[PDB]
Amino acid sequence: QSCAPGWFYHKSNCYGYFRKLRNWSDAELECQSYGNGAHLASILSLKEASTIAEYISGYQRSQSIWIGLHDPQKRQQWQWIDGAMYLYRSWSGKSMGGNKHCAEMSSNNNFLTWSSNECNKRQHFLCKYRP
Repeated sequence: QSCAPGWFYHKSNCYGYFRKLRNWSDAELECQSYGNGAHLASILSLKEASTIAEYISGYQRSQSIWIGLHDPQKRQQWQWIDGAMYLYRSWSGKSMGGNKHCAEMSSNNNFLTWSSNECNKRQHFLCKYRP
């Protein structure tokens, strides 16, 4: 039940991926359920995604993993749960589409490109926990 039994300690924090098909609504709720501030992978800069991606990259088996990226109230703005605000995101050779109600990585894109989808598509999801 602690952060170690089979759990991997990375970045001094505890995080783990789940290969279960769960909608973003049941996926995120399953995280904050710990009330420890647990939520879907949070990314404010490419530096963080660059290190975690090296682990979940999946170049040998890229799976559709969800992250903590969603739209506010249809204001055409992409923000994370904590309201994280990315400053000038990279955009070249890809298309966000609008992130609709929830954005995720399409398994068809080998470059792990992001894609907009409804928060009702049951798919894999990665969770994060703050120490």
